[PDB]
Amino acid sequence: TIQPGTGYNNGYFYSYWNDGHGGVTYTNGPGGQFSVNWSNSGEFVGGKGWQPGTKNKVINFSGSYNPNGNSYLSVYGWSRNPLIEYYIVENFGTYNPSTGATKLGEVTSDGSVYDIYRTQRVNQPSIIGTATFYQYWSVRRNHRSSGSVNTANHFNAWAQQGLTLGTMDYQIVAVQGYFSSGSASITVS
Repeated sequence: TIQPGTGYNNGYFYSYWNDGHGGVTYTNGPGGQFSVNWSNSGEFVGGKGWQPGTKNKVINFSGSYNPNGNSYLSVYGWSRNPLIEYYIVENFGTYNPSTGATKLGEVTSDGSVYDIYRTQRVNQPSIIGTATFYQYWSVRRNHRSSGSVNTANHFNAWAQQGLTLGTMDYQIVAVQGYFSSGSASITVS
């Protein structure tokens, strides 16, 4: 494993964060590759991409994703002003992160319909400190662990629905886990 933090590896921004519980390891490989292995973890997020992201990036990902419990595989990032945490979810484990969330529409992109949702985090950690902020979700109906995400299709559909993004902060393909197990090996470009 590498130490939790952010930086650059083989030309790609990476972020790896965990809550200190144990049970997760993250490694950076050649090019845009990263791996994650976890067993009875706590909370974590790790992956590779860009800092800052853009609003018209076509992100390509490929590999394997084998969750055993609660985990997501997504294009994941933040905006500032307004502060937003966003996800384009290509696959997940035992929990669909949109469960119980208000549906804000649909968008068709890259071979599947996605359902769009907004949720809110109240006094939770963020890139600027503890804050209350919205989360935007596009959840792919047809699950996969390789493909291409035309981010503009999502960001445009979100804007159409009133879900405004500010200036982009980081933008990665990420494996997120919440007290689960699994393995993943993903290459980004």
